Amino acid sequence: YNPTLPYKRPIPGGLSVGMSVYIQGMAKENMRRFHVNFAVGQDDGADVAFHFNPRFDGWDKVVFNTMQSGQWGKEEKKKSMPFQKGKHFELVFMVMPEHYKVVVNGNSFYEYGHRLPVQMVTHLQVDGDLELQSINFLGG
Amino acid sequence: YNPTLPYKRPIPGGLSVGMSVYIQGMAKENMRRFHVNFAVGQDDGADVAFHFNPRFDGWDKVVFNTMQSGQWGKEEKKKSMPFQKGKHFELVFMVMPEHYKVVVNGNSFYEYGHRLPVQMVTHLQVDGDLELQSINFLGG
Amino acid sequence: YNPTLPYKRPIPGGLSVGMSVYIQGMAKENMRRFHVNFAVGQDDGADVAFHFNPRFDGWDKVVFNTMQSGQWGKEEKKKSMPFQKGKHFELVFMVMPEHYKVVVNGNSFYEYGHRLPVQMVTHLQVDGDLELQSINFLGG
Amino acid sequence: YNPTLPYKRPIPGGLSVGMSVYIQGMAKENMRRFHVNFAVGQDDGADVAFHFNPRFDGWDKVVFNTMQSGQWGKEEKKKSMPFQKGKHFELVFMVMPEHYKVVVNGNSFYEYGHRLPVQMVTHLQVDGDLELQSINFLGG
Ligand SMILES: OC[C@H]1O[C@@H](O[C@H]2[C@H](O)[C@@H](O)[C@@H](O)O[C@@H]2CO)[C@H](O)[C@@H](O)[C@H]1O
Ligand SMILES: OC[C@H]1O[C@@H](O[C@H]2[C@H](O)[C@@H](O)[C@@H](O)O[C@@H]2CO)[C@H](O)[C@@H](O)[C@H]1O
Ligand SMILES: OC[C@H]1O[C@@H](O[C@H]2[C@H](O)[C@@H](O)[C@@H](O)O[C@@H]2CO)[C@H](O)[C@@H](O)[C@H]1O
Ligand SMILES: OC[C@H]1O[C@@H](O[C@H]2[C@H](O)[C@@H](O)[C@@H](O)O[C@@H]2CO)[C@H](O)[C@@H](O)[C@H]1O
Ligand code: NA
Repeated sequence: YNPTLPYKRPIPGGLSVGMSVYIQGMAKENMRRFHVNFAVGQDDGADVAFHFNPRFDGWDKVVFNTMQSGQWGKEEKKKSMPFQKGKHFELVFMVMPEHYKVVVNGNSFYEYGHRLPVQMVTHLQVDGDLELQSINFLGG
Repeated sequence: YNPTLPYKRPIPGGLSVGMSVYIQGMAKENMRRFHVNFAVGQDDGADVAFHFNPRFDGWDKVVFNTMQSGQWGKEEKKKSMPFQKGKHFELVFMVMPEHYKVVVNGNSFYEYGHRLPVQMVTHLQVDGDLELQSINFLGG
Repeated sequence: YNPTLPYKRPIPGGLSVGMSVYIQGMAKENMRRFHVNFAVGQDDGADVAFHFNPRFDGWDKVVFNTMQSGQWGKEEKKKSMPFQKGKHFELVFMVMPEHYKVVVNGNSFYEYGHRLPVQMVTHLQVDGDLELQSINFLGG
Repeated sequence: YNPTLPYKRPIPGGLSVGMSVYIQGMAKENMRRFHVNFAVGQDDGADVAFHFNPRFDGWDKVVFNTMQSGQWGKEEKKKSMPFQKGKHFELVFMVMPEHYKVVVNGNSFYEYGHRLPVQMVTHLQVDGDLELQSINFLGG
């Protein structure tokens, strides 16, 4: 009865500053990558205020970006991998006035400055090499 | 049917922290400069909480300033030009507690610390060497 | 009909984050010092969340402090004097989540981190070598 | 009639950004340590968004941590002791968007970045080598 992928669901009330999203799943044993998108609308090539994108590669890293008017911006990356193949994780996004704060398994991970206004984000999209267990929205 | 210049319109409800303004237009092919003012009232020499002022010069740059009791303060500038002559742009201002954040074509550009209280800004004024397409206020 | 000194008046609704105070007066020609206190209650030795205290001395400076349970804390100071003897000034305090931001004559001056919760401040007290013209509270 | 220890009480309305907690007690003469927990629920091994934990040791210090899904995260510490054995103290926590700000006896002490969303904290727990006099919640 776990959510199938791709997961795409509205954020109840829309995204607003002060909200958090909290995200339990498992990285697949053979994971290459997955993403979570804070999306502007329901369409499938919707703009994305915040794309959070762990990648196992040469350098295991997380990539962060925004898609606006259909175009990816300047990638930010952190060359650190807080997920592990085959392991359960807890992934939390907190929406602060200046940034999304990302916390993985209780460990602060990254702060991504807003590039598109928070109150454009209406949907959460999740897909890739993971199994999704729960998604809960808080404070909205 | 595009807006004529100078454009001067009230911000619905007044400016408040958490609001954004999003601004589509085109830099003219022969642009020297333009500005967007976050203005205190409707009069034509009203104070300006935030003047955003791209200038092609020797050094292509953006100038940022505040006019208070009729006098320009200390200019801030960034010696980088995110607009291009003859090209369409997307210009976003996000009103955070400490600053206006400016994002141009999806690329974070500048943070201008507040010098006059946000809740004095009642009007948006736009003028100069641009063609204006849309202005949308969000979160207010 | 200008306000007499010491000036002590309630802040309508109490102080809250997002509020500003804006303060027109004149430094006296023979000014040594003055202060503005964000006070906890109406009594005369009330605690003070934020004491803003320009001083002409050897080093012309502004002193910033908090009085809690009747005791002054660690002074902060900036060795710069934005007022001038005999001159009119505009003094603005903006209450942000992390600090009071002080702006004098349109020029950002200082950010004083909160030491006592903002929602303890109920009164504004002003006294010293100045003539007071106007005090206006915004956003509360 | 002072509160007995361990003290565990709900935060009226739940914790929210903008709230403060203010905490008068006395360090015991023979204090080794005490803590204040911002807890997620009433159970006794509840998760803890913020554990504030002064310790007299070799190095007198304060330890700060989060317990999530039953596990302590990466300790932060400050090798400074703002309490003193046998002395009364005033301990204030201010909940800002990015961090808890800790102020002890009027002196700013530490800012602890949020690791679990504020709006998960429902209870305050206090225990250890102290005598507790008052706990007051503000702005909620
Ligand atoms: O930036 C987020 C997107 O990256 C896209 O891939 C990039 C790649 O990371 C970069 O190195 C370069 O090769 O350009 C590619 C296309 O922009 C992914 O295709 C996309 O899914 C996002 O992860
Ligand atoms: O600071 C914003 C205003 O600048 C004014 O021009 C300045 C100029 O930039 C500066 O170098 C100096 O020469 O003083 C001028 C007058 O203050 C513009 O006239 C005004 O429109 C704003 O852009
Ligand atoms: O810190 C704000 C208060 O300062 C007091 O004076 C201080 C003085 O600045 C310091 O150098 C030292 O001498 O201790 C004095 C007493 O704490 C003023 O008396 C008071 O009005 C505030 O300005
Ligand atoms: O981090 C907060 C908790 O610390 C626990 O003790 C730690 C200790 O500080 C550390 O040095 C190491 O030895 O691991 C211990 C167990 O995680 C306390 O037991 C606990 O009460 C908290 O203070
Ligand atoms: Na902030």
